[PDB]
Amino acid sequence: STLIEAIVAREVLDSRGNPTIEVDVRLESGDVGRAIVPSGSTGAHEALELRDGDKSRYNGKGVLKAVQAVNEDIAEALIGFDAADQIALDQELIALDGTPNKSKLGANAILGVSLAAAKAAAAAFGLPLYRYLGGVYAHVLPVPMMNIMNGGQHATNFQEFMIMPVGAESFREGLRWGAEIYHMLKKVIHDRGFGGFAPSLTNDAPLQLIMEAIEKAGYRPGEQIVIALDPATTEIFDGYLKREGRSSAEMVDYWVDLVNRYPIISLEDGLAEDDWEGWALLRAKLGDRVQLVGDDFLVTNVQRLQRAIEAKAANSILIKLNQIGSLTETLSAIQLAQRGWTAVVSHRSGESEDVTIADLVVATNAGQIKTGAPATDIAKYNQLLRIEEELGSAARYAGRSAFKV
Amino acid sequence: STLIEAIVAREVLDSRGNPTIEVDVRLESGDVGRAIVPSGLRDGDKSRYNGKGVLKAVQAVNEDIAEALIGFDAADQIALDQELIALDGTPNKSKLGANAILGVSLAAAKAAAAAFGLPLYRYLGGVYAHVLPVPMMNIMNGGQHATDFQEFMIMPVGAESFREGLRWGAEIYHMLKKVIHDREGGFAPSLTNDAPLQLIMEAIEKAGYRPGEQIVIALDPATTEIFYHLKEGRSSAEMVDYWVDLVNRYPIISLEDGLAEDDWEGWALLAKLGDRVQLVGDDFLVTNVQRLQRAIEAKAANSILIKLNQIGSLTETLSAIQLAQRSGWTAVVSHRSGSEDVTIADLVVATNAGQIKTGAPATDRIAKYNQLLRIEEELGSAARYAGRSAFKV
Ligand SMILES: [Mg+2]
Ligand SMILES: [Mg+2]
Repeated sequence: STLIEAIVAREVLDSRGNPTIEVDVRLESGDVGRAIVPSGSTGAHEALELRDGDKSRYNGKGVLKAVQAVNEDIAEALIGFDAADQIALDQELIALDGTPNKSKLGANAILGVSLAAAKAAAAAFGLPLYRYLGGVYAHVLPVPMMNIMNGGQHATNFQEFMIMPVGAESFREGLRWGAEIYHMLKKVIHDRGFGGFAPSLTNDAPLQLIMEAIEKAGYRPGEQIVIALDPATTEIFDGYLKREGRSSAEMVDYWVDLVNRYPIISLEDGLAEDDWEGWALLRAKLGDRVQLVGDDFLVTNVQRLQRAIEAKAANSILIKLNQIGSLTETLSAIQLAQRGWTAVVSHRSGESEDVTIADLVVATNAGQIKTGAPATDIAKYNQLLRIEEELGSAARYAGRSAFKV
Repeated sequence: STLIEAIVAREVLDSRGNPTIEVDVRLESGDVGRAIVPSGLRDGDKSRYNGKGVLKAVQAVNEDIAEALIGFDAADQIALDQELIALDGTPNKSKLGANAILGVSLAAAKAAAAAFGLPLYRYLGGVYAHVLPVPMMNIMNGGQHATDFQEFMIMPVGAESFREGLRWGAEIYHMLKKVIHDREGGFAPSLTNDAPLQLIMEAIEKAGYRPGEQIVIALDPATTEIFYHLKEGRSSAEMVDYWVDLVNRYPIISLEDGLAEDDWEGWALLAKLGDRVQLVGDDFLVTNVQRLQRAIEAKAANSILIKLNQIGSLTETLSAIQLAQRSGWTAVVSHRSGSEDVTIADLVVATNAGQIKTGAPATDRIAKYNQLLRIEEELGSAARYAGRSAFKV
């Protein structure tokens, strides 16, 4: 009944218009689960996604080989397998591959089947995905990290500036607050002549505009709205700031200063990718009052995570599904971090209409989600609205409790 | 079994982050149909989303519509839609809201399709629904913010399938970015009015494609927004002779709102090109049956842009599509500024419409393209891409 009867994949497009894999898992019950994998990519020591390299189709970005790995290899191995056994399924996919970075079948083919199987099974038990995945205690709505301003790589003259509606009584209220501030920040930028807005800018100017946008929308900094930053220090690191004309210990000094002036609750990649020495020093200085998130620093790798847990290098990790390659290994990484860091479930640049991360964040009661501006790549914000509604009296918005501060 | 048991609405966000209505219809079979209907019933409460809230349309669904339709057979689309029209009792669906009526109308069709275990295009169109549309892919912009002409679209007419045609357009979209670098939706760089066309023509041949034979241009100059003052410096009969010149030099297959909202004399004059070009009425027809029938007898255009949200119901939309089609015109189904809903992909195949205007290949737009890919695959051998057969010349 929850036994797999068919596995089929197809080449669809992502939010950037690039090919991506969509997997359908059909059970003996008639239930079909469908998953779209965020694509992205021939580099780095992490789970690798299979791209075609046929330059006569989508400039080599095709995904027909990952499609073939699903339609032939995975289908032949997994037809008759019980889809309700998530862990066993995932270890059957990992073993069928045989490579430590999912390079033979593709991390995109493995994740697609892993996610589609979970959805098929959820629909067979007649359960929503968050409940099927996390059981009876899945009820916490995350505080979103809402992108309102861009920079660095996307600037003309620190990469991301986000707002977090901590003070909201529900996700529905929190989303509205953030949407109202986003719309107000458009006016604030326009009446000064300049996912989120990326204009020519000091490094203090974006924080000032955001403070004005929070205030003019009618919200209280600190109490209601807080700032989460992703300067992406790996992008500006041969030992570090062109916008300020200056050149690891001194970078910490800049962050302590800024955190004391602005209501910054979280800082992601505040120090570079392999600057393990500096990361530990940043925790001793800010860790007690600021969330320090490892993105390029931890690359959702459990070995790097355990090293940073032991070294006391951060207190939060950014979780990316496509970097791990299976649902079981993602849940394992979320749990490892949580048992006392925060796990921040994040979307990808090459995302889709697929809303799995909205259910995954509630299933694990993660407390925080990292999505873009409230402007469809939105579907995730709508899923969280549907989940909060469905949970009724049982729903709880994380709020301040989202933070291990 | 297909009898309605519950009708539920909620306020969600649209692709612009504006509140919109999402309606769920539940049948006695346990099947649920869900639809998102973006707005152009608006709240006007300034202490919520700066008055753009849709709580009143949500209340119209959860109370008025739910009480009146619980127990109604969802499989009877026409009767359900005339029950909605009668409950509202206003010519422009102003009591309950067009968004409230469309939401229930679409969600009821989806609930019923799922109860019969049928994909929406087959449930809506029957056994002959199989024609994949030629997309009007927006690759270049102008006019306003989100040259004098608002939209520049490519059409992969020469493709053997929708899958192939989608790849062509996507490749040309990416190639045009590399050409703009060497000088909402499509690229909008400030610029001669012939330059966008020459840039598009360069991107076509640089991607490895042939104009006319494989790729054709479709235009939405939206001349109604400039009423003709082409502030090129120029200042109706001349405008007609201007488009004649373009068609002669460039592979333009279609022209939308080539003349003003109410320039009926000129619309009927452009006889001048009606024979070699598709002339689309957007602001000129505003999807109204009364105005559409007027332009049919007048021979003022040979195509109508279909906006589901402007019509308000599924039955009235199919009615408007059929009227245009059976009078020799093409019906071009179009998107809106505001969601993840992919109904128009199933609606375009259900009616074998041959063309879709759903924007740049970049989730609100991509989701519709993905639905068309799933539809083509599901049809298998039965599928047919319209190609040149999409056009009435
Ligand atoms: Mg990051
Ligand atoms: Mg138009």
